[PDB]
Amino acid sequence: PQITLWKRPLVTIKIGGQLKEALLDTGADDTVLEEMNLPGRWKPKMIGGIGGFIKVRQYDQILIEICGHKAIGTVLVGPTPANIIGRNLLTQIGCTLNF
Amino acid sequence: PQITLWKRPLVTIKIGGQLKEALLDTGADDTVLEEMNLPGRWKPKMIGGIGGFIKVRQYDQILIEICGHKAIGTVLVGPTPANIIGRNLLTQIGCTLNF
Repeated sequence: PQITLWKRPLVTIKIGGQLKEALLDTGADDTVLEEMNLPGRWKPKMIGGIGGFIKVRQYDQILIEICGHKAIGTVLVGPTPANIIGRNLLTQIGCTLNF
Repeated sequence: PQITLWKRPLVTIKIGGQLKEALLDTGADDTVLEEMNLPGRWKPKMIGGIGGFIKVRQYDQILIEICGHKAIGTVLVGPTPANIIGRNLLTQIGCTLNF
């Protein structure tokens, strides 16, 4: 639905059968989740931002329910402080910015 | 107005009399701009994210026009890869998320 931004935009997500809290982030190209165990094969790949680069594992065709809406895409797993839902997934659930 | 997220949400901003490109980021609590010169006094303060922490300078009561909408608030200046418009300012222009 609609979400103001006075507080961190946190939502409930279901992935790999577990429930977690994730941040809807328009400033992230990709989706990166904390340490957890996922399906098939993966590859290295690195992501950057404020400070330095961190190593992540890339998983494709991963199902994920955000705030109750179905979606399938690429998910990254590495040493991140928080769960980040990027634009790759924010598009599937038709998430847009408005002002 | 409305903005999809298939591409990085970039907008035109006017601050300190100069024109710059900035990213509207719902995943950022604060607003951090690249190296530039601003008004009054400032203080250290540090911000974190993916990788490591970076040093920034804090400036308050700074005017800033985003996509053409007026706003005044705190702006950070440091070694950042991009210009980031955080929730402190995204609220003033009434920016919300929708899906």
